[PDB]
Amino acid sequence: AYKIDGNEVIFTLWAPYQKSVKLKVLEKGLYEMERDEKGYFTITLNNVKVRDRYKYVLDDASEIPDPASRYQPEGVHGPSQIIQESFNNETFLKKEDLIIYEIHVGTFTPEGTFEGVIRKLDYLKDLGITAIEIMPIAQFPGKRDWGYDGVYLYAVQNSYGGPEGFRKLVDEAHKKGLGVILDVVYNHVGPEGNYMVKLGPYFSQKYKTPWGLTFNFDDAESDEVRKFILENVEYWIKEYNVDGFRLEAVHAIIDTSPKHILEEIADVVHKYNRIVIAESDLNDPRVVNPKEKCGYNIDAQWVDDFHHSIHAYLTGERQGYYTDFGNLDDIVKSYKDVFVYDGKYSNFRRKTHGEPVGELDGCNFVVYIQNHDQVGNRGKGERIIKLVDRESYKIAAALYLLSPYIPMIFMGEEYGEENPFYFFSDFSDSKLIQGVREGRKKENGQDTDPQDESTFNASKLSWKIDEEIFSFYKILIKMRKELSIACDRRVNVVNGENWLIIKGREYFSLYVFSKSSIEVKYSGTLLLSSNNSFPQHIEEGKYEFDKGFALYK
Repeated sequence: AYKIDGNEVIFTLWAPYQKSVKLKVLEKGLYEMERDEKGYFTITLNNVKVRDRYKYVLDDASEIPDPASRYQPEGVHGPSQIIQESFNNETFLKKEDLIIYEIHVGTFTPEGTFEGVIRKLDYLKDLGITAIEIMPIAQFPGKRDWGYDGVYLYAVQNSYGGPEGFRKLVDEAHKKGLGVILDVVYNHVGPEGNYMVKLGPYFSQKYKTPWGLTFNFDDAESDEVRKFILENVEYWIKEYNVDGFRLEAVHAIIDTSPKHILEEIADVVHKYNRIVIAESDLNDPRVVNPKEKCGYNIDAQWVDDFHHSIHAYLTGERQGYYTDFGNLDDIVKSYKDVFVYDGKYSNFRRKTHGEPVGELDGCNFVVYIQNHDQVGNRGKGERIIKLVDRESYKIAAALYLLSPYIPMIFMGEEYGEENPFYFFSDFSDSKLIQGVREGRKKENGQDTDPQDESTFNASKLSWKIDEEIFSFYKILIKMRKELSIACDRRVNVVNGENWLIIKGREYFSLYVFSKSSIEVKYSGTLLLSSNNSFPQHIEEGKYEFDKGFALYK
C-alpha cells in the first residue's frame, strides 16, 4: 500500500521472492527501494501527488501494477493510481431489520455504473429494503464480469465509476437511510491480471479448492498474507464507510492456525461495529456460533438448503444439488431446523453432511429464492419466474419473506423480471477465453458465449414492471415488519400432501400448492393474498382452498 504522510507519501511492497524492486512513477522517475529482511520494500517520496500513476519493476526488468492498488484506471494490466484519502463509528443497520437486495452493478441499470444505482435508491427505499448488497467491485478484467474474477482487492472497478462513484453511492445510500454491504472475495484471485505469484507466497502450495489455488493463511510467510486480507476489511470500512460485508465461499478459506482467519475477519468488522455475512457450503454452525461456543462469531450465513427445498419442490427439478431435495418435508425441515442436511447422508455429496444449529435465532441466517448463483449457474440463466406458474411464484416469495430468517431479494425479482441472468466474463487472454467457454458449456450447459457482449446485454434488467407482483412484494415486506416476524423461530408448521400452514406469534399463513380441503386451527383477518379467493375474516374450521397463499393476522 501507500500512506499519505503530510506532504510526503511512503510506498510499501511485500516481495520476498525479489532481490531488488524499483518504483516507477510514470513521467517522474525510477527509484530504488529499500529491503528489510522479511522482504518488505519501502521508499518515502516528496514529489508524489494525488493522481500520479505508478508501477513496480522487478528483478527480471518486468513491470507490474501495485497488488494493493487503490485504483486501476486502465484495467488489470495498466498502472496503479494515487487517490485522495477519505467514516462513521457505527452502522445504523440493525441485523434484525435487515432486508437485503442483491445488485450486480454492470447489469442493474442501463448505465451499469454506481451512478445508475444512485438513481434507483428512492425506488429501493420505497420498496422497503434496508440494505443493498453489491457484488464484488475489486478490479477485474475488462467491463463484463460478475465480480468473482476480481484481482485487485483494494481497487474499485474503473468501468463501474471507480473510487469516487462507490464513495458517492454509499454516501447517497446513507442519506436515504439504506445500508451497503460489499461482497468480498478472500479465498481466491481471478486468473487474469494477478501478479502476486511473482512477489511472494500469497498462495498455498498445500490446498486445492473447487476454484483452484487459494490464499496462504497458515504456511511459511503467511503472516503478511493474513495482514493483506485483514487490512482490506479495515480499508473498506475506513475509506468507503461500508456497513458490512458478504464473504464469498468461506468453505474455501482454509486455515489450520490456532485462531482461524475467519474469526479474525469478524474481529475486525466487529471492532468497527459493522456486520459480516458468510456464504457457506458447510452447514456448520461454527461459522456463526459465538466464540464461547467455539465459533467464528460471523453475524449470519447464507442457507442454500432453504432455497433448494423451495426450488426443487416447486419446479420438479432434481439435477445437480437438487437431487438432495424435492419433498414438501424439506421445506418444513428448513423452516424448523434451518438446515435440511443437519448431519445426514447426502447422495449428491456422497457423505454425511452438516450439523444441527441449536437455538441460534433466525437472524444468524440468510435466505432467498433467487440470487446470482441460483440463476446464473443455470446454463440458460433462467429466473424462477420461468420455471413455475404465477401462484407458485407468489407462494415462493411469501415463504422466504415471511420466514424467521434474513431475506435477500435478487435484483428484478420483486417486479417480476423475466430476463435471464447469464454467466459472463471479459478476459482478453486467449487461453482463458477458451477455458471459460468450454467450462461453462461442459459444467453448466451454457450455450450463450460468456465472452460475447450480447450475453451481458441479455442479462441487463428490463425494468418492465408487473404491478401486481411488485405490489405483492411491497406488502410482504411491510407485513414482515409489522408482525415482528424477523429472527423468531417459534413457529408451528402443519402440512398435508399439497399444503402448508405456518403459524408464528402474530400471524398465520396458508400455502396451498394444489386445490385442498384444509383444517384451519386459527382465527384471523386477511392481510395479503396471492388471489381474491380467500376470505377477509377466517374462523377455525375446514375449508376447500384453491392454489394460492393467504396471510392472516
